Amino acid sequence: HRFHQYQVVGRALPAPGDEQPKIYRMKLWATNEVRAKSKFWYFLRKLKKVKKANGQMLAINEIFEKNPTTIKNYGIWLRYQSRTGYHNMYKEYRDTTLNGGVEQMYTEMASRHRVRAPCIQIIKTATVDFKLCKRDNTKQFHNSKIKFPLVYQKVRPPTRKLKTTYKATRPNLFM
RNA sequence: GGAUGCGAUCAUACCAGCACUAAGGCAUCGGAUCCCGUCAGAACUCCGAAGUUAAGCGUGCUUGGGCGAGAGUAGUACAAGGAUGGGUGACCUCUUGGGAAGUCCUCGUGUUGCAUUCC
Ligand SMILES: [Mg+2]
Ligand SMILES: [Mg+2]
Ligand SMILES: [Mg+2]
Repeated sequence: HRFHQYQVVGRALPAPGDEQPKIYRMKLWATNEVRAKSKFWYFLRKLKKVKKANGQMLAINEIFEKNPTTIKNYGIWLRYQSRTGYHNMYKEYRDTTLNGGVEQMYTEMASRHRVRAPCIQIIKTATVDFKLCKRDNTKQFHNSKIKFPLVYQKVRPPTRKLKTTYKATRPNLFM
C-alpha cells in the first residue's frame, strides 16, 4: 500500500504551569511514520498552539483494515487548495481497504483538479452503507446481477519472453 | 497601627472627585527689634507659642481616567533556510525553524533603607 493510516498521540511539554498537560490524538494518512509525525506536528501547531519544539511525541501506531477481502463503500471529506481559493468536497470510493480509497482520492484530485498532495487535508473518512451512498458510479456497482463485457482487452504476451517484433497474422480479439 | 529628617526604586507610587483620623510629630499660626527681604514681612529672613486640625500631610472609597500584570488576539501578521513548488503574472503553497501588536476581558493600585520618636 502506498498510503498508511496512523494514530499519532502527543502533548505539550510538561511544564511547572501544568505538569500534566492534555493529550491530543489524530488519525493521519502518510506514506511512512516520519511523514505522519511531521503532519501531526503541522496540525497541532495550527489547530492547537503546540509545536514540535514545545511538545512531546507519545505514541504512533498504524491502523489496519479489519476485513481486507470484502468490498466497502468509502466516503471521504477533504479540504483542498485550488489556484484561486480553498474549497471542501465530498468523494466516494469502492475498495477492499480504506488505504485504496485514499490512494484513489489522491489520484483523482491530481487528475480532475490538478491538486497535489500538500494542498489536501483529509477532514473525515468513514464507511458508508450501500443504502446511503450519494454519488453515482458507486450505486451502479451495487447491482447484484451486475453483468457487462470487457470492452478493452489489452492484447499482450504474458511474461515478455514471448514478445516478437513481427507476427504472421493480425490478432483476433472479441468480447 | 502613626509620624519626622535624610533617602532607594521613580505612576501598582500619577490624576479627578468624595470621606475620615487617638498620641505624637509635622503643619497651619502670632509678630517685624535684630540679620535678611521685596511695589508688597505675600514670599524669603529673624523672633515666638495665643489658637486650630479648617487646609497641608496620612488613610480609605469610585462598577472613575491612567499606569502595571495576565488572558486573548494567535501559531494570526511578519520573517530565517529549501523546492526543475503552483500560477501569465500579482502573489501564494508546502517543508525545516522563530514568532509579534491595538480593540475586547480579568486582576492589581506599591515595596523599602538609616536615625529619632508616638501609641
Ligand atoms: Mg505673616
Ligand atoms: Mg485636615
Ligand atoms: Mg483602574
